[PDB]
Amino acid sequence: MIVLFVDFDYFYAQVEEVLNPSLKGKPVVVCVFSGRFEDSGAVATANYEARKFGVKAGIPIVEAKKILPNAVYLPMRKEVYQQVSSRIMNLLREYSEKIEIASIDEAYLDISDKVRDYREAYNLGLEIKNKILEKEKITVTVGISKNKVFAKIAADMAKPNGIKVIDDEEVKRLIRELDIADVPGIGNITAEKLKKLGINKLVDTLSIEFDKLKGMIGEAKAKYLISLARDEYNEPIRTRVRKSIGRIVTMKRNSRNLEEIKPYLFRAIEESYYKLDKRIPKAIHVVAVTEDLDIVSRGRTFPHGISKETAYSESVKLLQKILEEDERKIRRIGVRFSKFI
DNA sequence: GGCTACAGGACTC
DNA sequence: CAGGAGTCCTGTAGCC
Ligand SMILES: Nc1ccn([C@@H]2CS[C@H](COP(=O)(O)OP(=O)(O)O)O2)c(=O)n1
Ligand SMILES: [Ca+2]
Ligand SMILES: [Ca+2]
Ligand SMILES: [Ca+2]
Repeated sequence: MIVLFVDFDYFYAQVEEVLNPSLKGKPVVVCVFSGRFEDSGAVATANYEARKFGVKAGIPIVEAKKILPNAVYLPMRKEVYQQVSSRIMNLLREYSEKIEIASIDEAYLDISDKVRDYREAYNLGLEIKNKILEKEKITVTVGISKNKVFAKIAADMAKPNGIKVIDDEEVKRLIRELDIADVPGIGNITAEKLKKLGINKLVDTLSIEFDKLKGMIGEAKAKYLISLARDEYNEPIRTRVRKSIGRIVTMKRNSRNLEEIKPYLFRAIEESYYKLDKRIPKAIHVVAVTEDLDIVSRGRTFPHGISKETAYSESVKLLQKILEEDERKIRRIGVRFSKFI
């Protein structure tokens, strides 16, 4: 198989520049303002000019400002970025019927039936890059390899505005050398453990006893790493169908008083229903982010679709459950709907 | 034993 | 000083 993965560069920030070219050359930080106080909130992303200096997704806005007080801080305008994203995805659809839209920012294309080899694949990549540039003036990075994992890794290595191929031989190389923490799906926790029995690289999962790997990280993850190490990983590029839709908001102050939380919970329900559009869910979960930043949830599944009215009453019951079984105070509250008809 | 629901864990962008 | 959205896996307990 030949997979070509596309990753839009610093997407949110770049869209902002496209819309306001004077931002070009400046550090731009896209933020999610929470409303608690002057600049409370976090960074969603930032462009290369801000990133070179340590401004990264997730850090507090206030901290980012300590680092770059004269950078341009803009509020996230997701609806805008989604519109630009949709237009770009449609352009990619022209290069292949088998396409997987992984997120607002990434897409995987199985171009096996399009090119006979990596030379042609690379050229196809150039072609896509230029098309996107000429139509939307957005730069992207292309990664090409035998499966999704290594195509993604390829682009991680080449961004921004790059393109890169990883042949069978580098796959083998990578398997020996590549930091196993740099493998998609391996986070700090998990990595700690694999760079905890000398597994420091993919190849190491092959020699370790299996029940050992699996005792640390679980069966699915071990299998996954092993399959990659054997260079036998294969996952089909398939149309992604949304499985849940929800909304979560940060409350002005923490609380565990029901009447004080309700308004937030209710607004989250309203916005969620809106996004549902024509989908009818049978399951509803109320999600709470506690004062220590821990996540708790309670859900219920019905044998029929959930009306907005049933959503309202059922959410209050689930929220009560949360409160009555966790003595912590809540900081963020939302709902997530799933199991669509 | 293995399938279901549910709740927590971990990861990704 | 810590926002928003979405996915997959796993432990536990009921049930066949
Ligand atoms: N913690 C995060 C991480 C990422 N994002 C969003 C999701 S889509 C948007 C894309 O930004 P970039 O292209 O700058 O991110 P990278 O592709 O470089 O990782 O980043 C976000 O909102 N919060
Ligand atoms: Ca990305
Ligand atoms: Ca990106
Ligand atoms: Ca990692």
